Amino acid sequence: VHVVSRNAEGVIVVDGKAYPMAEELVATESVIQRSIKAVAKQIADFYRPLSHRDTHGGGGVAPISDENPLIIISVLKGSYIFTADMVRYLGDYGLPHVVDFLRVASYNKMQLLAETQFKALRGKHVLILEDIVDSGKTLRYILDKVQREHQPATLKVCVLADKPGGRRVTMQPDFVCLTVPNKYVIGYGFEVNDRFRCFRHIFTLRPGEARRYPAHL
Amino acid sequence: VHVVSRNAEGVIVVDGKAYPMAEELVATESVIQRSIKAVAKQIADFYRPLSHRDTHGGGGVAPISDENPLIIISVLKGSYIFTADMVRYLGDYGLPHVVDFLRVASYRGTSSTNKMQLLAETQFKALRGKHVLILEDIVDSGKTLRYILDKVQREHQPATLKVCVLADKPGGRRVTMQPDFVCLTVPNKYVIGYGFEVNDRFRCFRHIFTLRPGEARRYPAHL
Ligand SMILES: Nc1nc2c([C@@H]3N[C@H](COP(=O)(O)O)[C@@H](O)[C@H]3O)c[nH]c2c(=O)[nH]1
Ligand SMILES: Nc1nc2c([C@@H]3N[C@H](COP(=O)(O)O)[C@@H](O)[C@H]3O)c[nH]c2c(=O)[nH]1
Repeated sequence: VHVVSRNAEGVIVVDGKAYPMAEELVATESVIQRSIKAVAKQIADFYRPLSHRDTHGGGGVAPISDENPLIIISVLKGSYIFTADMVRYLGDYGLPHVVDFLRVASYNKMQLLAETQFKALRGKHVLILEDIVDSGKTLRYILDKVQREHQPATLKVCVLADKPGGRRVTMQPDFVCLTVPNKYVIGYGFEVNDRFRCFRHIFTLRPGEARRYPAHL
Repeated sequence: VHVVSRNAEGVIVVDGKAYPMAEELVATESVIQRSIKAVAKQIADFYRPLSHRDTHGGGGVAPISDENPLIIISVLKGSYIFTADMVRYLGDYGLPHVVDFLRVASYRGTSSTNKMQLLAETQFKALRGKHVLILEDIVDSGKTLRYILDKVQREHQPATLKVCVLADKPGGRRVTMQPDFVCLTVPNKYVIGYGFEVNDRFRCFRHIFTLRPGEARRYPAHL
């Protein structure tokens, strides 16, 4: 169980630990984990009965199985902790799956930083695991690229977080674990220059803290 | 308390779930997590007293801090689950750290041994004079880690370079390689579960098992 309060300095404390960079708590670890496990059950219920291209028996179509698993593409770096937890819940619900990774970045225009290494996704069910949908530009770019380069049977998106008010392009993920306020979030994979990703809870960031670490790593 | 049993087919069952690909149980989730958390305390206790190059203020040397954190390089794809768990324990013990990834792959070839390639480079570019810790899944022959250490040292010139492995298979060594931190020791068998794979299968298991002999060729098709 968690205790969420503010100390005498007005700083958020969760389970005895102070978070002076946080404006508000969004979700505790318990709430996050319950939300991910609930979505894992939805993903397993949706994909378990489906069939797709048989690459194990070089055959036609066959059920999702350890021979022909659901293909999961995890988006680095923000989704790796979420992915590690989600795959264990998907295993709990008995969904056969395998995970590869891609990474994208913006210069705002989008560019691939790291490509997936899976090469046989034609006619396969593919699920993207991503940390958050905000404007929707990052996921529109990933979906268009995976669709044209891999030609999957179906392509869906599961996000840990949906920031509804940030949308600038049409993008509604098929699966959403949590809804967050229209603010910059940190914790549980969410970072400020790679800091704060290890927090077990999600918080909104005090606006003055966003440029605290300007030096490139 | 986990319930470990065998069904009428002789298959290992842990908490009601059957593992027909497994020969024996090595470690339950409870044992694995306790072992990782213990090593996280050792890592935090070792690094929090240290200092390294100040890139935040452009001074000389400064203590490990959120301004100048420990640099962790995680080896993809094998270490991502271990890394996700370890970083949360390191945060519990108050160790300032950041994580970047290197991706290495092994391919079946025409030569005597499977061949290694670097698929993804680190994105971090200011590791000179920094304390760097590598997080890796297992040390068996030691060849993979010797390759990674040499590369990281030559390209980044770190102040110090150490290795933490989830698993040590001591009886598989072919080259000198002793990790600085070891969470658990595994039998001289092919292990699966908790990140350990057969062609990307079995990584999601909460427990570590030994693989039934010959089952490493169960999924021959390239993904
Ligand atoms: N830490 C933190 N990252 C993001 C992002 C990052 N930008 C991308 C998503 O943005 P978008 O949908 O606008 O294209 C992702 O790479 C995500 O990691 C959006 N919003 C936040 C937020 O509130 N907090
Ligand atoms: N699933 C599973 N992988 C490996 C490996 C693989 N080879 C790498 C390390 O090998 P080595 O030390 O022999 O160079 C590991 O990162 C992993 O990919 C060795 N032993 C095992 C094992 O018992 N089980």
